[PDB]
Amino acid sequence: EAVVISGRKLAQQIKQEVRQEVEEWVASGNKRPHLSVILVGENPASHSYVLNKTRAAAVVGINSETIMKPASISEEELLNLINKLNNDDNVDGLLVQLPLPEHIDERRICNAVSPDKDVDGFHVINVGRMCLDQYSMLPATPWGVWEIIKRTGIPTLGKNVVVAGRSKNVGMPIAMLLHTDGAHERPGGDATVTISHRYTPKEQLKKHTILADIVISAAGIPNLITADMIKEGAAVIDVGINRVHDKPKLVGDVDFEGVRQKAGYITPVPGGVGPMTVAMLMKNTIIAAKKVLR
Amino acid sequence: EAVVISGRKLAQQIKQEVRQEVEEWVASGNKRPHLSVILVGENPASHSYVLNKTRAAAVVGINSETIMKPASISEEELLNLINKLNNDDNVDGLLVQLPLPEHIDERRICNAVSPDKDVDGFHVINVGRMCLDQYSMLPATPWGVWEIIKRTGIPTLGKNVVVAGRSKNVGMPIAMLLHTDGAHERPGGDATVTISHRYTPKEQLKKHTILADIVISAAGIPNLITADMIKEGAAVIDVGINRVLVGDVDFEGVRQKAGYITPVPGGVGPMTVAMLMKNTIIAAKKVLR
Ligand SMILES: O=C(c1ccc2c(c1)CS(=O)(=O)N2)N1CCc2[nH]c(-c3ccccc3)nc(=O)c2C1
Ligand SMILES: O=C(c1ccc2c(c1)CS(=O)(=O)N2)N1CCc2[nH]c(-c3ccccc3)nc(=O)c2C1
Repeated sequence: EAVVISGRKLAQQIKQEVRQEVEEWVASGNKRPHLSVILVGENPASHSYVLNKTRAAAVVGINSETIMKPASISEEELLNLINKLNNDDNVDGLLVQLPLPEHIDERRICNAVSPDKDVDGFHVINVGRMCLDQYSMLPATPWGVWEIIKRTGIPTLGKNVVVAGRSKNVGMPIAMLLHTDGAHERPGGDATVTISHRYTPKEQLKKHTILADIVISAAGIPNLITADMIKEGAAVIDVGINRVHDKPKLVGDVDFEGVRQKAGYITPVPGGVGPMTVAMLMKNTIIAAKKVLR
Repeated sequence: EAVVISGRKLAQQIKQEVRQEVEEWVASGNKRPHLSVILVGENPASHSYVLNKTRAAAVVGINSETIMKPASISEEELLNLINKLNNDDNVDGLLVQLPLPEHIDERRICNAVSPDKDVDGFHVINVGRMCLDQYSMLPATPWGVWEIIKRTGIPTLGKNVVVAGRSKNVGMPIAMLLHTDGAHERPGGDATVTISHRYTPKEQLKKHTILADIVISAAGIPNLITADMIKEGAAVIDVGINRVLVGDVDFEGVRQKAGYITPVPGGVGPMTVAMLMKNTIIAAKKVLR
């Protein structure tokens, strides 16, 4: 059957690296790295997610704090907090949990965060830089995905890859990473990439997946990817994080049970990509702390 | 056989639209738009392209000066020159012709042009905005390809598109425009897009192209696309400009299988220049920032 890849395990490794790198940075007598998180309102998943990131920083020896605010808050307000933090030399990374309330403009918030602290890599300059294959604060989930692939020894160069979904902070950067030149400042995957989305016809999607050596799903649609869609031996990465009921639980976009018996590798949900996301956040924070980039 | 779309005719159309918009704009009492072009060294094609640009400016009533310089220029000189132009409130759009000499950092330059006068759309902020589907100054060849498609009337939503090439200023932006959400600030094609490049083996190219409702070729390789690669009836867009000058496609042959096709010369090339005029008037109007 399919090698199942543990994102839980892989992420724990990665955090171990980070722990050490931070240990080193402090023992050379640099300041201990500080991550600030802003959380607005009360989405319960959102809470869970900050909790995750607060733990991770604890584990790897990074100082954390979560500044909570009521959904009641205004855009101008939020910008002032963000402005406080950009100037607090104690804060190395600054991250704004999403989504924000509809009366706050996400893009403007994202570009408020100083790019040098932008551990989410959602600032316009980081996006620009990533799209031009330059060094940048890479976004965590796409970077996670790439780490899964690169650490499992799965090749990409020359290979056919489909990414379903095209969100600006997951699908598009994944596709950007995977298709680009291995030779540029920020190496990419040199794969041949297909972007699918909410207006791909299921038959046309399937027609592309069937040719795919790697299928990467970030649609947020259960049972989107079924074993009849997948070539034999293929690697299947599940970025989906879908909340259904059967008691209330969580699934990917892959038919795990089906696909597992056709695929050469697969990631579980839970315990695949989610934790890899939190791991790369820790990577970006140490990087931010070392003032490496701009 | 296959309808040959006239790049020349469409570029005429767009140029006419810009001429009118410029006249109204001047007639309302605004400054007549000015575009400066920096030329460096003495590349034959560079010189020809710069002239193609200033020609189109005059045709649509935009003022232009093509400032031509020696390869031997220092990079810091150039940055100082650009800062002049960035600062001259008389310049609305400034574009640096490429390629520059191996001794100068394109990226440092491209990023030195004011985003607000960056008619080529190659400033990192313009690339960023574009990749986030925000309003932005679109790069001209990508926007040209798109206009050719929207104008000819070829649907894109749901459809299957393939793009050969991933250059940061042609192929990648094309692939960006075509796959993204029609609903966004800067709408996109809502197509299903495949990006191929130099590590795509012909086997794989063909395996994708044949399912392609629209194939867009921007690889810079004679004859790359042959009619067995194409699905009969499909739209084929030849963004190639290669000095043997012909395209990336096989014209005569492909022409019989394809539903639509674009020549070379007389295809995308002239459109690229048209869209630059569109961008210069947008610049002059200071809509964006
Ligand atoms: O913190 C986690 C996390 C950790 C572990 C884990 C999961 C998620 C799902 S799991 O596979 O059960 N295990 N994440 C990954 C998913 C995730 N997704 C979003 C989010 C919000 C809106 C839109 C798209 C993504 N914001 C976030 O901040 C996070 C953080
Ligand atoms: O100036 C033209 C142009 C206009 C019309 C036209 C052709 C070319 C070939 S044609 O079909 O004979 N008609 N272009 C389009 C191609 C083009 N290509 C490059 C360029 C820059 C660096 C490297 C390679 C090409 N720089 C440019 O600035 C332009 C502007």
